Amino acid sequence: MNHKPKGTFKDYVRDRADLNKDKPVIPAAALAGYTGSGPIQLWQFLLELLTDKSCQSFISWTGDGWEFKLSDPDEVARRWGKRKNKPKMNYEKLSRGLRYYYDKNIIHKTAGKRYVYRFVCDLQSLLGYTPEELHAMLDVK
Amino acid sequence: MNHKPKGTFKDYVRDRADLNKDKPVIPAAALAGYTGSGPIQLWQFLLELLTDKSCQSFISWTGDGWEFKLSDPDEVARRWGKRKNKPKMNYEKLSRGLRYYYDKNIIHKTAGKRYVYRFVCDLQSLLGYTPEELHAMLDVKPDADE
Repeated sequence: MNHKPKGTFKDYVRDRADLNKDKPVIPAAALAGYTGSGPIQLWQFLLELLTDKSCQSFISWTGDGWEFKLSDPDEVARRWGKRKNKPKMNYEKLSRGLRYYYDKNIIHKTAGKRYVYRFVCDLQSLLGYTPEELHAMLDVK
Repeated sequence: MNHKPKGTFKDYVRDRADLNKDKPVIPAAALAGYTGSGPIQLWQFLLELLTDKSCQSFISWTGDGWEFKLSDPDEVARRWGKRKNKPKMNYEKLSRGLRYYYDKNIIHKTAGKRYVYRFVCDLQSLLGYTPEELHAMLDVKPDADE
Protein backbone atom coordinates (compact mmCIF):
# COMPACT_ATOMS: atom_id res chain seq x y z
CA MET A 1 0.00 0.00 0.00
CA ASN A 2 3.10 2.20 0.18
CA HIS A 3 6.78 2.31 -0.77
CA LYS A 4 9.97 3.11 1.15
CA PRO A 5 13.00 5.08 -0.15
CA LYS A 6 14.74 1.73 -0.65
CA GLY A 7 13.65 -1.90 -0.88
CA THR A 8 10.48 -3.50 -2.21
CA PHE A 9 8.97 -6.74 -0.89
CA LYS A 10 10.68 -8.60 -3.74
CA ASP A 11 14.01 -7.22 -2.48
CA TYR A 12 13.11 -8.14 1.11
CA VAL A 13 12.44 -11.77 0.18
CA ARG A 14 15.57 -11.98 -1.98
CA ASP A 15 17.76 -10.59 0.78
CA ARG A 16 16.40 -13.04 3.33
CA ALA A 17 16.78 -15.92 0.89
CA ASP A 18 20.42 -14.96 0.45
CA LEU A 19 20.87 -15.33 4.20
CA ASN A 20 19.42 -18.85 3.97
CA LYS A 21 16.23 -17.82 5.74
CA ASP A 22 12.63 -18.83 5.13
CA LYS A 23 13.34 -22.39 3.98
CA PRO A 24 13.23 -24.65 7.06
CA VAL A 25 13.12 -28.35 6.25
CA ILE A 26 10.44 -28.80 8.91
CA PRO A 27 8.18 -25.69 9.03
CA ALA A 28 6.22 -25.69 12.30
CA ALA A 29 2.96 -24.65 10.65
CA ALA A 30 3.21 -27.46 8.11
CA LEU A 31 4.09 -29.99 10.81
CA ALA A 32 1.14 -28.89 12.93
CA GLY A 33 -1.04 -29.26 9.84
CA TYR A 34 0.31 -32.73 9.13
CA THR A 35 -0.28 -33.95 12.69
CA GLY A 36 -3.49 -31.97 13.09
CA SER A 37 -2.07 -30.72 16.39
CA GLY A 38 -3.71 -27.32 15.97
CA PRO A 39 -1.73 -24.26 17.17
CA ILE A 40 2.04 -24.59 16.88
CA GLN A 41 3.66 -26.13 19.95
CA LEU A 42 7.16 -25.42 21.30
CA TRP A 43 8.71 -28.72 20.26
CA GLN A 44 7.53 -28.12 16.68
CA PHE A 45 8.93 -24.60 16.69
CA LEU A 46 12.28 -25.89 17.93
CA LEU A 47 12.33 -28.38 15.06
CA GLU A 48 11.72 -25.54 12.61
CA LEU A 49 14.61 -23.51 14.04
CA LEU A 50 16.83 -26.60 14.03
CA THR A 51 16.14 -27.19 10.34
CA ASP A 52 16.55 -23.55 9.32
CA LYS A 53 20.14 -22.96 8.20
CA SER A 54 19.92 -19.28 9.14
CA CYS A 55 19.39 -20.12 12.83
CA GLN A 56 22.51 -22.19 13.50
CA SER A 57 24.24 -19.48 15.54
CA PHE A 58 21.68 -19.66 18.35
CA ILE A 59 20.33 -23.23 18.16
CA SER A 60 21.96 -26.23 16.52
CA TRP A 61 22.16 -30.01 16.37
CA THR A 62 25.17 -31.35 18.28
CA GLY A 63 25.75 -34.10 15.74
CA ASP A 64 24.66 -36.88 18.08
CA GLY A 65 21.28 -38.16 16.92
CA TRP A 66 18.48 -35.76 17.88
CA GLU A 67 20.60 -33.92 20.45
CA PHE A 68 20.63 -30.14 20.16
CA LYS A 69 22.04 -27.11 21.95
CA LEU A 70 20.56 -23.69 22.66
CA SER A 71 23.73 -21.67 22.05
CA ASP A 72 21.81 -18.45 22.65
CA PRO A 73 18.78 -19.36 24.84
CA ASP A 74 17.55 -15.77 25.01
CA GLU A 75 17.36 -15.54 21.21
CA VAL A 76 15.41 -18.80 20.98
CA ALA A 77 12.93 -17.50 23.54
CA ARG A 78 12.65 -14.16 21.75
CA ARG A 79 11.79 -15.86 18.47
CA TRP A 80 9.26 -18.15 20.13
CA GLY A 81 7.62 -15.10 21.69
CA LYS A 82 7.53 -13.32 18.34
CA ARG A 83 6.06 -16.34 16.54
CA LYS A 84 3.31 -16.78 19.15
CA ASN A 85 2.88 -13.06 19.84
CA LYS A 86 3.87 -13.55 23.49
CA PRO A 87 5.98 -10.47 24.39
CA LYS A 88 6.50 -11.77 27.94
CA MET A 89 8.36 -14.83 26.66
CA ASN A 90 11.89 -15.23 28.03
CA TYR A 91 14.45 -17.96 28.77
CA GLU A 92 12.80 -18.60 32.14
CA LYS A 93 9.48 -19.60 30.57
CA LEU A 94 11.28 -21.31 27.68
CA SER A 95 13.24 -23.61 29.98
CA ARG A 96 10.08 -24.44 31.92
CA GLY A 97 8.51 -25.39 28.60
CA LEU A 98 11.44 -27.70 27.89
CA ARG A 99 11.15 -29.37 31.28
CA TYR A 100 7.43 -29.95 30.64
CA TYR A 101 8.37 -32.28 27.80
CA TYR A 102 10.35 -34.58 30.09
CA ASP A 103 7.34 -36.47 31.49
CA LYS A 104 5.80 -36.68 28.02
CA ASN A 105 9.02 -38.24 26.70
CA ILE A 106 9.24 -35.74 23.86
CA ILE A 107 12.42 -33.94 24.93
CA HIS A 108 15.01 -34.82 27.60
CA LYS A 109 17.97 -32.84 28.96
CA THR A 110 21.54 -34.10 28.53
CA ALA A 111 23.24 -34.70 31.88
CA GLY A 112 26.62 -33.11 32.51
CA LYS A 113 26.02 -30.31 30.03
CA ARG A 114 24.30 -26.93 29.92
CA TYR A 115 21.59 -25.94 27.41
CA VAL A 116 21.73 -29.34 25.69
CA TYR A 117 18.54 -31.32 25.07
CA ARG A 118 17.41 -34.25 22.95
CA PHE A 119 14.21 -35.27 21.17
CA VAL A 120 13.39 -38.75 22.45
CA CYS A 121 10.19 -39.42 20.49
CA ASP A 122 10.32 -41.31 17.16
CA LEU A 123 10.93 -38.37 14.85
CA GLN A 124 12.40 -40.70 12.22
CA SER A 125 9.00 -42.32 11.66
CA LEU A 126 7.10 -39.05 11.99
CA LEU A 127 9.30 -36.92 9.76
CA GLY A 128 10.69 -39.37 7.23
CA TYR A 129 14.23 -38.14 7.92
CA THR A 130 17.05 -39.68 9.95
CA PRO A 131 19.14 -37.31 12.06
CA GLU A 132 22.13 -38.07 9.82
CA GLU A 133 20.17 -36.97 6.74
CA LEU A 134 19.13 -33.68 8.32
CA HIS A 135 22.66 -33.08 9.61
CA ALA A 136 23.88 -33.50 6.03
CA MET A 137 21.29 -31.11 4.59
CA LEU A 138 22.24 -28.56 7.26
CA ASP A 139 26.00 -29.10 7.09
CA VAL A 140 26.29 -30.38 10.67
CA LYS A 141 29.56 -32.08 11.65
CA MET B 1 7.11 -38.41 17.66
CA ASN B 2 4.76 -40.94 16.07
CA HIS B 3 3.87 -42.49 12.71
CA LYS B 4 0.61 -42.85 10.80
CA PRO B 5 -0.38 -45.99 8.85
CA LYS B 6 0.37 -44.00 5.69
CA GLY B 7 2.69 -41.11 4.86
CA THR B 8 5.53 -39.39 6.72
CA PHE B 9 5.87 -35.60 6.98
CA LYS B 10 8.31 -35.65 4.06
CA ASP B 11 5.64 -37.37 1.95
CA TYR B 12 3.00 -34.91 3.16
CA VAL B 13 5.10 -31.95 2.03
CA ARG B 14 5.91 -33.55 -1.34
CA ASP B 15 2.28 -34.37 -2.08
CA ARG B 16 1.14 -30.84 -1.23
CA ALA B 17 3.90 -29.49 -3.46
CA ASP B 18 2.71 -31.60 -6.38
CA LEU B 19 -0.66 -29.90 -5.93
CA ASN B 20 1.03 -26.49 -6.24
CA LYS B 21 0.46 -25.69 -2.57
CA ASP B 22 2.68 -23.93 -0.03
CA LYS B 23 4.58 -21.64 -2.42
CA PRO B 24 2.70 -18.34 -2.53
CA VAL B 25 4.61 -15.55 -4.27
CA ILE B 26 3.53 -13.21 -1.48
CA PRO B 27 3.38 -15.12 1.84
CA ALA B 28 1.26 -13.20 4.36
CA ALA B 29 3.66 -13.76 7.26
CA ALA B 30 6.56 -12.45 5.18
CA LEU B 31 4.58 -9.42 4.05
CA ALA B 32 3.59 -8.65 7.66
CA GLY B 33 7.26 -8.84 8.60
CA TYR B 34 8.22 -6.56 5.73
CA THR B 35 5.51 -3.99 6.54
CA GLY B 36 5.98 -4.40 10.29
CA SER B 37 2.25 -4.87 10.83
CA GLY B 38 2.76 -7.44 13.56
CA PRO B 39 -0.09 -9.96 13.12
CA ILE B 40 -1.21 -10.84 9.59
CA GLN B 41 -3.87 -8.51 8.18
CA LEU B 42 -6.78 -9.56 5.96
CA TRP B 43 -5.46 -7.62 2.96
CA GLN B 44 -2.12 -9.44 3.25
CA PHE B 45 -3.87 -12.81 3.56
CA LEU B 46 -5.87 -12.16 0.39
CA LEU B 47 -2.63 -11.38 -1.44
CA GLU B 48 -1.24 -14.70 -0.25
CA LEU B 49 -4.28 -16.62 -1.54
CA LEU B 50 -4.14 -14.65 -4.80
CA THR B 51 -0.52 -15.61 -5.38
CA ASP B 52 -0.98 -19.26 -4.40
CA LYS B 53 -1.59 -21.37 -7.52
CA SER B 54 -3.56 -23.94 -5.52
CA CYS B 55 -6.23 -21.41 -4.48
CA GLN B 56 -7.39 -20.32 -7.92
CA SER B 57 -10.58 -22.36 -7.74
CA PHE B 58 -11.99 -20.11 -5.02
CA ILE B 59 -10.21 -16.75 -5.36
CA SER B 60 -8.45 -15.36 -8.42
CA TRP B 61 -7.31 -12.31 -10.35
CA THR B 62 -9.75 -11.21 -13.06
CA GLY B 63 -6.92 -10.08 -15.31
CA ASP B 64 -7.81 -6.39 -14.94
CA GLY B 65 -4.99 -4.84 -12.94
CA TRP B 66 -5.36 -5.66 -9.25
CA GLU B 67 -9.01 -6.72 -9.57
CA PHE B 68 -9.94 -10.10 -8.11
CA LYS B 69 -13.01 -12.24 -7.55
CA LEU B 70 -14.20 -14.57 -4.82
CA SER B 71 -15.50 -17.70 -6.56
CA ASP B 72 -16.11 -19.39 -3.21
CA PRO B 73 -16.52 -16.66 -0.53
CA ASP B 74 -16.94 -19.19 2.28
CA GLU B 75 -13.70 -21.03 1.53
CA VAL B 76 -11.80 -17.76 1.62
CA ALA B 77 -13.47 -16.97 4.94
CA ARG B 78 -12.85 -20.46 6.33
CA ARG B 79 -9.14 -20.27 5.58
CA TRP B 80 -8.92 -16.76 7.04
CA GLY B 81 -10.57 -18.05 10.22
CA LYS B 82 -8.15 -20.98 10.44
CA ARG B 83 -5.18 -18.64 10.09
CA LYS B 84 -6.50 -16.39 12.89
CA ASN B 85 -8.05 -19.09 15.09
CA LYS B 86 -11.57 -17.73 14.52
CA PRO B 87 -13.76 -20.80 13.69
CA LYS B 88 -16.92 -18.73 13.25
CA MET B 89 -15.35 -16.76 10.37
CA ASN B 90 -17.70 -16.66 7.39
CA TYR B 91 -18.27 -14.40 4.38
CA GLU B 92 -20.60 -12.19 6.40
CA LYS B 93 -17.72 -11.35 8.75
CA LEU B 94 -15.10 -11.34 6.00
CA SER B 95 -17.07 -8.86 3.90
CA ARG B 96 -17.34 -6.60 6.94
CA GLY B 97 -13.54 -6.62 6.98
CA LEU B 98 -13.50 -5.81 3.27
CA ARG B 99 -15.81 -2.83 3.70
CA TYR B 100 -13.42 -1.55 6.36
CA TYR B 101 -10.72 -1.25 3.70
CA TYR B 102 -13.02 1.03 1.66
CA ASP B 103 -12.40 4.38 3.39
CA LYS B 104 -8.80 3.29 3.94
CA ASN B 105 -8.46 3.07 0.17
CA ILE B 106 -6.82 -0.32 0.43
CA ILE B 107 -9.49 -2.39 -1.35
CA HIS B 108 -12.56 -1.13 -3.20
CA LYS B 109 -15.53 -3.14 -4.45
CA THR B 110 -16.29 -3.22 -8.18
CA ALA B 111 -19.65 -1.57 -8.85
CA GLY B 112 -22.22 -3.73 -10.60
CA LYS B 113 -20.67 -6.98 -9.38
CA ARG B 114 -21.19 -8.89 -6.14
CA TYR B 115 -17.95 -10.69 -5.27
CA VAL B 116 -15.42 -8.62 -7.22
CA TYR B 117 -12.91 -6.35 -5.48
CA ARG B 118 -9.76 -4.43 -6.36
CA PHE B 119 -6.63 -3.39 -4.46
CA VAL B 120 -6.37 0.37 -4.95
CA CYS B 121 -3.21 1.04 -2.95
CA ASP B 122 0.19 1.21 -4.70
CA LEU B 123 1.07 -2.48 -4.65
CA GLN B 124 3.55 -2.07 -7.51
CA SER B 125 5.79 0.12 -5.36
CA LEU B 126 5.19 -1.98 -2.25
CA LEU B 127 5.66 -5.43 -3.76
CA GLY B 128 8.00 -4.70 -6.64
CA TYR B 129 5.71 -6.54 -9.07
CA THR B 130 3.42 -5.16 -11.76
CA PRO B 131 0.02 -6.86 -12.01
CA GLU B 132 0.99 -8.27 -15.41
CA GLU B 133 4.09 -9.93 -13.94
CA LEU B 134 2.11 -11.66 -11.20
CA HIS B 135 -0.59 -12.71 -13.65
CA ALA B 136 2.05 -14.30 -15.86
CA MET B 137 3.66 -16.13 -12.94
CA LEU B 138 0.29 -17.52 -11.86
CA ASP B 139 -0.87 -18.45 -15.37
CA VAL B 140 -3.93 -16.22 -15.02
CA LYS B 141 -6.61 -16.37 -17.72
CA PRO B 142 -8.62 -13.10 -17.71
CA ASP B 143 -12.41 -13.34 -17.52
CA ALA B 144 -13.10 -10.22 -19.58
CA ASP B 145 -11.99 -11.09 -23.12
CA GLU B 146 -11.58 -14.86 -22.79
